[PDB]
Amino acid sequence: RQWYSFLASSLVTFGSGLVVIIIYRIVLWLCGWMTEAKDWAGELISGQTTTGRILVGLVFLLSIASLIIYFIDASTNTSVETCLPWSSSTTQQVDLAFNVFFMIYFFIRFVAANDKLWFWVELFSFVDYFTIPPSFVAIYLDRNWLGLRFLQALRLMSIPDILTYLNVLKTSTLIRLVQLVVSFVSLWLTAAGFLHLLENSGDPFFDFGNAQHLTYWECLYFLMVTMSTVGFGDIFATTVLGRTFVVIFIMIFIGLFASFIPEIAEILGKRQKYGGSYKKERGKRHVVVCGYITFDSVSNFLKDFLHKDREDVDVEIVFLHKGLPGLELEGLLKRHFTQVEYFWGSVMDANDLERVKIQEADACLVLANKYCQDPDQED
Amino acid sequence: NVLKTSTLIRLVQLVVSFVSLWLTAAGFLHLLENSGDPFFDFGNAQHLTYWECLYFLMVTMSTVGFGDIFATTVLGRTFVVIFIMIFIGLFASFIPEIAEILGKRQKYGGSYKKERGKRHVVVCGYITFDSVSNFLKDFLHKDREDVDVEIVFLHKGLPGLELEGLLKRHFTQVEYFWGSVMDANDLERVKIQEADACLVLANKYCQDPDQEDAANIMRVISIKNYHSDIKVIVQLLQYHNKAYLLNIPSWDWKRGDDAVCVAELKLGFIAQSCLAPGFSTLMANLFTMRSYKPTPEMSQWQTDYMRGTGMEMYTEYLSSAFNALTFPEAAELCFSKLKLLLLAIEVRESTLAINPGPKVKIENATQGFFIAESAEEVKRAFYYCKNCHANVSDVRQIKKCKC
Ligand SMILES: [K+]
Repeated sequence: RQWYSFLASSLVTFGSGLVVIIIYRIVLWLCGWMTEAKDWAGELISGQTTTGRILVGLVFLLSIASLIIYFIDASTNTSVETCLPWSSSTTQQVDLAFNVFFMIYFFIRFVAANDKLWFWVELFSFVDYFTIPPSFVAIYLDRNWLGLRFLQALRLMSIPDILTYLNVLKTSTLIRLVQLVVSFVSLWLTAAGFLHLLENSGDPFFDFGNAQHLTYWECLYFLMVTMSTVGFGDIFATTVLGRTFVVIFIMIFIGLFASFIPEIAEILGKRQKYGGSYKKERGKRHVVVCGYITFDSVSNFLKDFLHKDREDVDVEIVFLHKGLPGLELEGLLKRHFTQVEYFWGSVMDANDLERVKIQEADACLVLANKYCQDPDQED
Repeated sequence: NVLKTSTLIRLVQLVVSFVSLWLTAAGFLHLLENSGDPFFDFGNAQHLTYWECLYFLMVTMSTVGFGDIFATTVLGRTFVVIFIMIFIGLFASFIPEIAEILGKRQKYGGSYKKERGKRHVVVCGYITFDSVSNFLKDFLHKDREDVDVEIVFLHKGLPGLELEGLLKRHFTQVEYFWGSVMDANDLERVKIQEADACLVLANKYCQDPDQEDAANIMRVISIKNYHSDIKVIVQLLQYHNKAYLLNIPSWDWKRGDDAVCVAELKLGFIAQSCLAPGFSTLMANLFTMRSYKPTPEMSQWQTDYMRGTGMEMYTEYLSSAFNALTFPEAAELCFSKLKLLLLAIEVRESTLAINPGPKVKIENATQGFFIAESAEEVKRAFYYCKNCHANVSDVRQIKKCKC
């Protein structure tokens, strides 16, 4: 019915701002407090001031809140355009409040930006043009359009920066993890929104006659079923715009999914198994063992050390070495689990010595790699 | 001759060969299904559009395989079998190779933009999260004066993730660029003619410090060749290398150029300890920014020692109230009234003098050298007034005098 008025609000706001920048650039080409404002705004969005850390916390929360409002509106609706007076639609009211906050944040970024022209073409500036002006048209008429609002899922891509500005991503692997997860999820969610718009709206060059009423969730499922190349065909696109989007999506997202899953599996596979600390039993003796620890040296040692013809002395053996134990050693450790323990670490670190409670060990044994390339270096 | 570059040649061969093969294969399948099987007298046929075939071949190249569309002529199905065997290898090699080529572009290209009258310092050589954090922790230290200098890193590598985080945290005043000071275009990119100074950093842990110092000499040669009047400060891992850069035609320590020879300094510091046992620790603490930060588990000697570490050396102009005192009275006055340890002065050419004897008068606008807990402390020596402040026993009250 009237959806093009919502779309036009984003285009006139984009275009008029771009024209104002271009004529100003040309006037200044043909022919202080500005810098103080830029620096202050820069410090603010960087979370360098405490009010900046507050603003960053609000950008983080209100992105998620807006996205949930989009999921609600996308889930509990039929036609993409929908007639409804604004005073009755509670989600459309809190959506306006969030769009006002994001408009203020957009101008704060604009002040902070070093080039205004490139800033007017940065991805989040498009998210803002395609969301805030439509949210005002949604007051000026007794109706709404579930149009480009799905682009709110891209605001999640700010989260790794926020969790850097709030200095909580302290470690390189954890930084890489949160970039991977958030970029993958935000791309998957936004792509599902775009396909949901295309199929429910139908082909414009067939006067919207060719259309298909998917839920957002069916699109979200279907994009996972295609990213993975599983391809059931229980759900499939049938608008020409839908099918052309699926072709583009396949070319892009197979590379994403097929690189993302292994890199997540490597990162979640990296955690050390034999962490933790030894627990001291009541009056029971233990001997710490370190240096060249291997299935060979440990079996040669334990065969004599735990030999059945010794007296029944209740000493526990506590290995301490930097490596992950090899499978033959893991078997040997499980066979002797009652009285033998292993820990990742080195006797060169006072924390690892505390982990094995070496102050309360009966003795410590240091073993040499007899077959090393330089016995002076090994000693 | 427009494909001027090997990667761009490879890109256009990949894209065009893939697209032309995909389009022509879609045409062949479109012919087969719409024509039907000839050995069934064309009775078995299926009216696909070209676009449905084009879509269906992408859905099969990718192995997605919906089965919303599928071939049903025997010639169609046999063509789909051949197409699968051929084009899975094409698609599965094409997509990664495009992703590598489009992934190759340099992030930190472009050029620094000079703000109105704002100072910047170019930094180059061994740039890493370690060396940059060790540097910036002292260089941007909160206990320094609020000086608006911007730091502009210039190095060949892409920055590691920890460094990208550090650069984003300091985004307001720290910048990074891909390049090398060995190239006059990169020196222009960072506008080094208009930089306040340039710092050259050494990899202290390199496999040959003679080779690392040779590389750093080159740099200084390249920087000075591009513009002679840049203040250059260079780190040297060896003393014997210094003599080479002393021979550079526009190297000028009277102009403020300098070499931080860590070997010369190290051995000087520990040699003074042979004259006065703990002096290397006394002196090393004066030359690093360090805040005093007690915690109640510290022993007496630790709380004392750490108060000592809370010092740095600072420089400030003496107020006119010091004029024509001897250095002895100026030191007595600083210590007793201002709670400042004056130890040396700039004497008019002009030269530094340490603890100079009674014969040396203080003169107007003498720079003094002080030990103190902050730059905020030494200010008292600039504001002091021999009428207006002479009995201000609450020393923190000293400010701009009426007298
Ligand atoms: K499949």
